[PDB]
Amino acid sequence: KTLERSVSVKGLSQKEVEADTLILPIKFTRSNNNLTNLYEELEQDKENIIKFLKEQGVKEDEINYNSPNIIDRLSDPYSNDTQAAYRYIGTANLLIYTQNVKLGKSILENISSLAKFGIVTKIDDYDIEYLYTKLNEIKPQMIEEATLNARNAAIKLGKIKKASQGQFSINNRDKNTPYIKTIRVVSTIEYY
Repeated sequence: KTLERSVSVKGLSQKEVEADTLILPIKFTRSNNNLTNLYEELEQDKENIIKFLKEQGVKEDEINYNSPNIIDRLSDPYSNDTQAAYRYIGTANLLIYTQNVKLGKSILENISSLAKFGIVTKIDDYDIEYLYTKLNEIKPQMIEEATLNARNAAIKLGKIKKASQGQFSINNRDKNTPYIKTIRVVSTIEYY
């Protein structure tokens, strides 16, 4: 004959949420034969970048700044060699950390405007972070939802044989909407 029967159902919980944290590092660099002048040009770059960031809606207290990293190459432009350069190169980093995640898009689209001033910015897309830092806080209720959805398909009637739960996934909604995240989990329940 047959020795047992069971039914398995996958329940789905899916939610779009708004990222609550944007981390946006803006690197900029200068070279100079004179180190004091290198620092003066980086400081003017810094002031100009901050003024641009505030025009874009960033507040002072969202902008962090570590000491610039200077490299002494021991070079001189007077030297007639194929690799002559300025003695010093320095790189600085204005690190934006803000809950105002919807600003990122306009900062990135407009930061090219600072070429005016001779500013050379580098923004690495790999290091721009849009995070939903409440991710772990929300998982319990979405697991419960997915498990309840599974139970209701199963009703739609013995005990449970095996229950399991995938890992959560978290994806950008759109290519052009990185501040909205789509969170998903699937709970698999098997009943007799």
